[PDB]
Amino acid sequence: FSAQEREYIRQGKEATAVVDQILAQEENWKFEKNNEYGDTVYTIEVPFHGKTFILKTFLPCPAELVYQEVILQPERMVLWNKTVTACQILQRVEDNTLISYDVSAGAAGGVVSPRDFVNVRRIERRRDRYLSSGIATSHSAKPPTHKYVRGENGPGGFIVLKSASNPRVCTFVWILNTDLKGRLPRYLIHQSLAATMFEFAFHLRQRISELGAR
Repeated sequence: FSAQEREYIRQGKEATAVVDQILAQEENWKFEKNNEYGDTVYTIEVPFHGKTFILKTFLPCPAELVYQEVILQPERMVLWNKTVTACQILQRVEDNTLISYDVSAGAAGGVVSPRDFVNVRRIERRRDRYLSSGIATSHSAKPPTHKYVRGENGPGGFIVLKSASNPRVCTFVWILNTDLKGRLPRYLIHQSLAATMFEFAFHLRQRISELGAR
C-alpha cells in the first residue's frame, strides 16, 4: 500500500474505534428528540469532535436487509433516500475501506443549504452487527468548490444490530458528528440535523416496506 492508502486504512479503523466506544456508552446517551414513529435521537459529547448525534430506530426486517440496502449499496441509496443527493465511490482500498464523495440535500425548509463531503469508510461484518464507520478525508479528485459548502464529518457511521431473540427485526443506529461550516448558529444546524435524521428514518422505513411487498 502507498502511504496514502495506509492513511485511509488507519482513518477507517480510528472511526470504527470511536463508533465502538460510543455504542459501548449507550447508558450515557442523552435523549434529545423523538417522533411519532418512536425514532429517537440522542447526543453524546466525544473528545475533540464534541457533540455527536445518535439516531436509534427499530425496524421490522432482518439486520442483513438493512446492511445490504444502506451499507453495501450507498450509491443505490441515492434513489430512495431523499436526504442523499449524490454518492460516488472514488476509490477502494482492500475489500472494506472505501473513499466516497457525498452530497447532502438542503434542509427540508431551505434554511441549511446542501453540503458536499469527502469520506473514508470502513465496513465490518461482525457476529451480531454490521458497521460502516467513517470520517472526513481528502481526495484529489474532489477538491472543495463553489458549487457547495464542503462539510466535514467527524467519526460516525451506520450500524445494524441483529436481534438475538427475533430474526425478523433489527436495530438501525446512525451516529452523526459533522461540521457543516458556514455562519448559521449552531442551534439551527442541530435542529436541521435532527430533522434530517428523522427524514432518513422515514425513507428507510418506506424502502423496507417496498422491498417486503414485492
